Amino acid sequence: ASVPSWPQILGRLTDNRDLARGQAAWAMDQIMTGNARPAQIAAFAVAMTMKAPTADEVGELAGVMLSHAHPLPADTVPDDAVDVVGTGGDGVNTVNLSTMAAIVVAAAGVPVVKHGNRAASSLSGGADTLEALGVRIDLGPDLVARSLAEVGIGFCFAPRFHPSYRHAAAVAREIGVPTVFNLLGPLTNPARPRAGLIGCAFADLAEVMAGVFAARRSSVLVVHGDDGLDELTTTTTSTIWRVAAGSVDKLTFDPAGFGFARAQLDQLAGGDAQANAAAVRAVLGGARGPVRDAVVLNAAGAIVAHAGLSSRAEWLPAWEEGLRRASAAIDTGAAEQLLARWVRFGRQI
Amino acid sequence: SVPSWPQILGRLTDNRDLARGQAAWAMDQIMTGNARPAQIAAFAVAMTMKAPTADEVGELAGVMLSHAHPLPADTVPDDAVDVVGTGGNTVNLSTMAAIVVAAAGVPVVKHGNRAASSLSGGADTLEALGVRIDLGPDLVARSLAEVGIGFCFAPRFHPSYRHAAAVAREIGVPTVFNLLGPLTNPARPRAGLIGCAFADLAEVMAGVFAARRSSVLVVHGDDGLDELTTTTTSTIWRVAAGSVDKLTFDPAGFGFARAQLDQLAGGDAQANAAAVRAVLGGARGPVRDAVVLNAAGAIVAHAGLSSRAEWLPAWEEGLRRASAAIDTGAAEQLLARWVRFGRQI
Repeated sequence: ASVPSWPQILGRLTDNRDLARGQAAWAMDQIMTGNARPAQIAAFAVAMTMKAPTADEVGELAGVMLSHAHPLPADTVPDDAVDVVGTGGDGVNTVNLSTMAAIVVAAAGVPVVKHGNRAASSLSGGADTLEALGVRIDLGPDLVARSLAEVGIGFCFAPRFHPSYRHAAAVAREIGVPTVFNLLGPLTNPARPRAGLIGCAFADLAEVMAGVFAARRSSVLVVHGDDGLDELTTTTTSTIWRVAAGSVDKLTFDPAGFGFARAQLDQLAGGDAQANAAAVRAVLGGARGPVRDAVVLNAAGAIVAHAGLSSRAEWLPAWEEGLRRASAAIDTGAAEQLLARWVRFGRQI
Repeated sequence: SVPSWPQILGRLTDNRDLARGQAAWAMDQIMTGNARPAQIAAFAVAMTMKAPTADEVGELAGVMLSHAHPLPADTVPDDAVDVVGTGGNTVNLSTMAAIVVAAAGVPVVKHGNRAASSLSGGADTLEALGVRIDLGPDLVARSLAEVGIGFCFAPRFHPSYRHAAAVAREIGVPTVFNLLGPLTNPARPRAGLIGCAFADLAEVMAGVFAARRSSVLVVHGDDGLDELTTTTTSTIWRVAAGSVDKLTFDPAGFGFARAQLDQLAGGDAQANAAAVRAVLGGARGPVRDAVVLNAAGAIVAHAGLSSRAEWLPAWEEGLRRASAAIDTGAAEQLLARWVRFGRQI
C-alpha cells in the first residue's frame, strides 16, 4: 500500500475501498509528471468518483496539484485574501453571481484572488465571462500579484498556473462528465487564499470539500442551495458548512431572516459569457431584483468568511456587517468602478 | 434511446443500470473506432464499479459478435463446446481439458489471445505445442471437422475490438471487458465449461448464457481459480433451459484427493507446454486430476444440451470419458494430429 502502483491503486478503487494514505497523492503525482496513460488517468478519475472520495483523498489530490503549481511572488498575497467561486451546477452555472460577488467583495476592501478556467473544464469556470467584460484573464504570477495590490482583485487562469495538469484536463474533457477532478478548483487556487465562499452542487461532495479546507485551517463557508444551486440561494434555504478553527459546522440557513424575499430558481441561473456580462453590467449599475439580492447575499458570505480568520465574532452581526458592506459596495458604485479599474489594469499592464 | 457518451457515462457514474440499448450503443461506438480512449476506459471502469447486469454484458457481447467474422455456414456442429477461463492463469488446465474433451468426441472450438489480453489467453501455450493459432474462418472450420478441435485467434475474428483491447491493457486491471472472451467465441458454441476468477461477476456471466439458451457450467474455484479446483470446493452456476442454478461442487465426492494451489496453477507458455505433454502422456498428480475434472464438466455441459440431463450420472460418465480419453492415448494423439494438421495447410 505504501509501495504504490497503478494496478494496485485502481484495483483497490474498483474494489470500492478507500485508498491508503499517500496512494491518492502518488496517483496524482504520476498524472502530473507525465507518467500516466490517458486510460489510467480516466480510470482513476472515474473510479475515485464512484467509490465516493474522502476528504483525505481529495486533500492529497489537491496538495499534489498545488505542489506543481506556479506560486505568486513571496509576500504578495495578503494573509486575509478570499476566494469566491462555485464548482459548477449539474449542466448549469452561476458564474454570473459568483463573478458579481467576487467584484462586490473586492470593492468593499477584501482582497479577492480567483482561480478558474474557460467553460466546460474540470477546473472551475469564470474565465469566459470575465473576458466578455474585458478583463485580461491570462496573467502570470507577478501581474496577478500586482492586480491584487493595485486593483484589489486577481484571477489565476488554471492553464497558466497548473501547466502540468494539461493531461488530466484533456481527459476530463473527453470523459465529458463531472468527476472528483471537478472538486479541485477551489482547493487548487495557486494564491492559496485562507478564506472564501465556496459553492457546490452536491451536498456529499460539499462536506468532503468542507473537510479539506478544515485540514488547512481555512475560514470558509461551503455553501449548497437546498434548491441545488452552487451558491447561497434566495429560492429557499441553503446548507452551509462553516469551516473555522479546523472544524466543520453544518448549518441550515435562510435569507428570509435577513429580509430576502423568496425568488424563483430560473430568475437566478445565468447563461453564456455574453449573457453573464450583460447582467454584471446591469446589476453593478444598480438593477434591482433577485439576481442582485443573491449577489449581495453571497458577497456577504465571503465577507463573513473573511471575518472568521482574525476574529471569533458572532454569526449574526458578522452577517449584518456582510450585507451592509456588500450592499454599499454596489449602491455607491464602488463595485462598478472596481470593474472598470480592473479592465483598465489589463490594458496598462 | 437517443444516446451519447455524456449521457451513458453520467448514468453509469450515478450508479444506475443502463437503459435497454445503451450498453450496445456504447459497445458499438467502441467497436467502429468512434470512441475516444478516455471514453472506452471510463465506460469499462464505470460499468465494473456499478456492478454490470446480465442484460448489459449481454448487449456488449451481442455487439462484439455482430461485428465478428463468422465461421462458414454449417461448419460448427450444433453441440460444439468451449473450454475456457476468464483468466486470474489456468491456461495449462483449460488447454489440457480442451484437448481431452475433443479426444473424447465432443467438438471443441476455443477462442483466445496471447497473454494479459482482456479477451482470454491460451494462444501462447498452443503456439509452444506446435499448434497453429492464426487461422482464418475456413481453416478453423476444417480443423474442427478433421482434427475435432479448432481455435479462433481473437485478433483474427474480432479485428474491430483492437481499440477496446489496447485500453484494457493500458488500465491494466480487470474490468467488465474481462468477461467478454467467453461470451464472444466467434464459432458461437452452445455449451461449455466457463471459468471465472471473479465470484461476483460469475453469476452475471451465467445470466448471459441463459438468455442465449446455452448449456454451460460457469465455474469458480472457492480458492479463486477460474477452473474447477481440487484444493477445495467450487461454485458452479449451472446454466440450462434458460435458467441459472447455483451449486457448490466438491471433488471429494468423486474420490479426488485435495491439492495445494501451488501444485495446480500454470506458468510460462513453455512450462504449460511441458505439462501438457506430461499429463497427456500419463503423468498422475494434482494437475491431471484438475484436468480430468474440468473436461468432465465440459462433457456434463455437453450432455445438458439434449435434456437427458441427470447430474451425478452425467458426472460419472464425464469423468469416465475424460480419464479414458487420456488413458487410451486418444488425448495425446489428438494433439499430434492437431499439430500435423497445421503443418499441412
